[PDB]
Amino acid sequence: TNGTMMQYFEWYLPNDGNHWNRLNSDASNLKSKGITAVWIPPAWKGASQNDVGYGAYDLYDLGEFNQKGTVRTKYGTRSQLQAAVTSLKNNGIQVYGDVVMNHKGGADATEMVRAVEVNPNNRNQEVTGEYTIEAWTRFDFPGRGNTHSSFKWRWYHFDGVDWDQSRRLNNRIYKFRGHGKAWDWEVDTENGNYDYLMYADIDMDHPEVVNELRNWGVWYTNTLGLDGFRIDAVKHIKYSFTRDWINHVRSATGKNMFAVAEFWKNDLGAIENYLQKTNWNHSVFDVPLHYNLYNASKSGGNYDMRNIFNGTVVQRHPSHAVTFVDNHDSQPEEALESFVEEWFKPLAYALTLTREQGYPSVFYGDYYGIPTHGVPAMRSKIDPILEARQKYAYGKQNDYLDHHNIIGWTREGNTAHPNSGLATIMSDGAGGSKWMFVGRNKAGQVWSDITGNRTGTVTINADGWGNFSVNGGSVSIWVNK
Ligand SMILES: C[C@H]1O[C@H](O[C@H]2[C@H](O)[C@@H](O)[C@@H](O[C@H]3[C@H](O)[C@@H](O)[C@H](O)O[C@@H]3CO)O[C@@H]2CO)[C@H](O)[C@@H](O)[C@@H]1N[C@H]1C=C(CO)[C@@H](O[C@H]2O[C@H](CO)[C@@H](O[C@H]3O[C@H](CO)[C@@H](O[C@H]4O[C@H](CO)[C@@H](O[C@H]5O[C@H](C)[C@@H](N[C@H]6C=C(CO)[C@@H](O)[C@H](O)[C@H]6O)[C@H](O)[C@H]5O)[C@H](O)[C@H]4O)[C@H](O)[C@H]3O)[C@H](O)[C@H]2O)[C@H](O)[C@H]1O
Ligand SMILES: OC[C@H]1O[C@H](O[C@H]2[C@H](O)[C@@H](O)[C@@H](O)O[C@@H]2CO)[C@H](O)[C@@H](O)[C@@H]1O
Ligand SMILES: OC[C@H]1O[C@H](O[C@H]2[C@H](O)[C@@H](O)[C@@H](O)O[C@@H]2CO)[C@H](O)[C@@H](O)[C@@H]1O
Ligand SMILES: [Ca+2]
Ligand SMILES: [Ca+2]
Ligand SMILES: [Ca+2]
Ligand code: NA
Repeated sequence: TNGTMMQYFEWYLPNDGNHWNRLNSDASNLKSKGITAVWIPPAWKGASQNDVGYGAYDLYDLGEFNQKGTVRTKYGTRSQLQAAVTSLKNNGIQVYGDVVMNHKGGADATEMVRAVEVNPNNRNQEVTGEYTIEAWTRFDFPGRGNTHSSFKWRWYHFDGVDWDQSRRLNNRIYKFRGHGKAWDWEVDTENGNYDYLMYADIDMDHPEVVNELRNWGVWYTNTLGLDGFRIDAVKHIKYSFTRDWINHVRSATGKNMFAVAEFWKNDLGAIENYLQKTNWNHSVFDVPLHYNLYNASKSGGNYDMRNIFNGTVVQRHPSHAVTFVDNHDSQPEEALESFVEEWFKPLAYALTLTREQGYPSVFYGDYYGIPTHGVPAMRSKIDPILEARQKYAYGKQNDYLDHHNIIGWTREGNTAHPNSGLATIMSDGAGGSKWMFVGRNKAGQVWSDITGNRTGTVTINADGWGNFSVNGGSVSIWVNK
């Protein structure tokens, strides 16, 4: 019954065009381990073959056309992708496609555009008069032609860029001039107006653009048979646009598409604003939780575990939180590097997978490892936790986040799941024990640690209490197995 999604990719995967095939053959395995949904990497053609996909060139080229010097994307061909999706569907796994609508990179040609420079630290302040720049805003898709879509992009479909091919100046942000041209609103306010991020910034004020992206969303959904979306860089996209784009796609497909937005800011208030402005119609990644987990793993035991959920989305708005430990941006060497340390990682996964609130996600990089950066596969430590979530994490939850090192919580289980119920106990410091209530109906049961970290057993007393133990800097998940 408990759902668990998996980000099926990491930044440094090899550019071998065999990822779709890997996913294909891993389908049955994932389902057996408790994975119920998979978030696939960008499926379209990037600025180059080895682009992870965020340098989004052509959203209609899913590794089907000869563009950018390659037919396949970094992950494989459209055929292989569709074969992987079918495999997932046949194994009862939902498929969430990534969605990049903030910008377009790898333009086919440049155009002469009138623009003014703006202050990178306050995009609402123009710092130069108007003049002509050479911007990469033209997309004709020579390898695709009009297949799937005849829509062509020009400078007027964008709000600006950060590169003038005619002068090649650094640290500049250009806001295009013209009828109705201005940064979109509402967007995040860091830097005054955070509409601009990278590449050619799409203008959500243009009717042709809104119409086109909505039509693409429908095409994308119907073509692959997607069950949901992972929406990229939403704090840089007109809030109402994303809200209405999701509503449009759900309506046009007659499907209640799941959606998780990436609003990257360690600030609950900003995320709450985003949720209210989008009418709570979709979920968001719990970025604050990720930082709490990260900071805890870097505090050498001095983090106050009692506050592990303070300021998080899962604590405040559990129904709209997608909890994750790490991702492709937080992994080593990447843009948002803040990788949760290996010793703490099992605790982090226990914190997201065994509690009743939030929609947890497993990171491919953590599960299978990141060989390029020395990160070992941790599936051996994650699998026992996934099994705990699948079979035992059910029923009423009792919290015991009452100590700076040792915290824990129990689940009383429900009749819908046999022998369900559990007692998670962890310590970011010295080991110990904690008495916790698991339910009077469990009296006499002899519980054991599904993680295997502790080898003994814990007998629930006549009143439903068990004295659970945990080793130092570790987590134990006691269950009636
Ligand atoms: C990654 C993350 O970033 C953002 O997060 C911010 C955050 O907003 C900010 O607040 C802060 O975060 C703090 C929090 O607020 C705090 O609360 C917390 O406590 O601390 C935080 C840490 O400070 O900082 C964060 C990081 O900055 C954003 O909000 C997140 O959403 C975002 N994560 C998601 C979003 C992504 C965007 O899709 C995605 O990013 C990925 O992938 C990106 C794309 O690869 C990558 O971007 C980087 O690399 C780009 C490519 O190098 C670079 O682009 C520039 O350079 C290009 C040239 O290479 C330019 O292109 C143009 O010029 C070229 C020449 C043209 N090419 C021509 C020429 C040719 C030569 O002959 C031809 O061959 C070609 O065919 C032609 O086309 C091209 O067409 C032109 O367009 C381009 O204009 C330049 O912008 C980017 O600038 C650079 O950033 C990211 O690194 C990577 O992470 C995330 O993965 C996704 O999860
Ligand atoms: O004269 C150039 C012209 O460019 C833009 O007009 C675009 C318009 O935005 C598109 O929707 C489409 O209709 O193509 C037009 C160009 O033929 C500017 O918006 C406009 O102000 C400008 O005059
Ligand atoms: O739709 C407006 C709605 O917003 C709030 O309700 C949120 C709630 O705060 C979230 O935690 C979650 O439960 O989603 C709800 C929206 O479905 C307000 O609390 C509510 O009064 C208001 O109607
Ligand atoms: Ca605009
Ligand atoms: Ca934008
Ligand atoms: Ca501590
Ligand atoms: Na814009």
